[PDB]
Amino acid sequence: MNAIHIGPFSITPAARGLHYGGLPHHQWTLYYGPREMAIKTLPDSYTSSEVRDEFSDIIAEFVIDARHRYAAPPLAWITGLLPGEVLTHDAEEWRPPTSWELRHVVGEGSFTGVSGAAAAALLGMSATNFRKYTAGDSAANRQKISFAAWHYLLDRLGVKRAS
Amino acid sequence: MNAIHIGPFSITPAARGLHYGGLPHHQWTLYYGPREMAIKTLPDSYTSSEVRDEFSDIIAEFVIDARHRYAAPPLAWITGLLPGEVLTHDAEEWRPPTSWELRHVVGEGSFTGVSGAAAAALLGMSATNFRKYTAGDSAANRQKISFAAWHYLLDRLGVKRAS
Repeated sequence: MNAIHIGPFSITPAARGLHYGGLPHHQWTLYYGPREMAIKTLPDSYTSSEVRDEFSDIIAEFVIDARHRYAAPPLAWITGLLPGEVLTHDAEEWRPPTSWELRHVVGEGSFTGVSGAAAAALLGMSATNFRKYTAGDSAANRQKISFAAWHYLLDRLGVKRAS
Repeated sequence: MNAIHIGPFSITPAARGLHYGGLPHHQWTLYYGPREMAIKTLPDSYTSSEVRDEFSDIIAEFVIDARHRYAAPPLAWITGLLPGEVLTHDAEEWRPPTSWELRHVVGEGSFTGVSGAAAAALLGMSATNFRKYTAGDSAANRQKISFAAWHYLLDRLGVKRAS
């Protein structure tokens, strides 16, 4: 496979390839989480960066539509895509973000463009310690960001004021 | 002794008492950290709350003078009393606040009036865990608040915007 992950978006190749014009091909699907966004059949000689370029315009259109739909700090529209329980200031009913929810706001392909190391620096923590927030393959056994650090990070990123 | 601590202020009794009007007396000194603020000789039958009431007006005058001198969030003037290294957003040159600096902003006698348990709730942590930030008698071996939690707390208290 070797799926391509661009923030909260993913591009996945089909299990079984195809053949077109005497060359191997593959059907790639672009998803926003579970939501199927687009499909394109592309040659096998394509680098992953070439596939990312192929789907970048659909991603940018997603961003434009979300900016208009969820119109405050400059990136407040991102809060329209996050569940209320990760945004609430009631710590008793708050829950930490999932990896996908975090990748909405951290990562070069995130909607903020801020890398993991830069976000770690914004929180005063090492990049290796911040990497744990998206590490592993177990949601339940994955390091969770703290309430205070999450809301502080959302303030520093211009997504939601801590107020 | 049994000194009285009111946020960053302390009232200390003299080692050797005195006698006035056939009754035991003690000379109490009110300090703001190391700064001697006032002296009053008061009877031994005074409760600690009575001594606190005796010095409360001088404390309130301190607050008025600081509010005027360090005039933004409503309690921004408190930042005039805190060293720059605990206020800086450069995590590489930041240092955590001391217990005294923390008691500027947390505690019923602090300049915010917000209790330790309420501040803990503002940070999403238990009161017992927050108590560790002012526990013990060793500055070096005292639990330190994190960069993100400290700046988030200062934002939630109305002392300094996280921006």
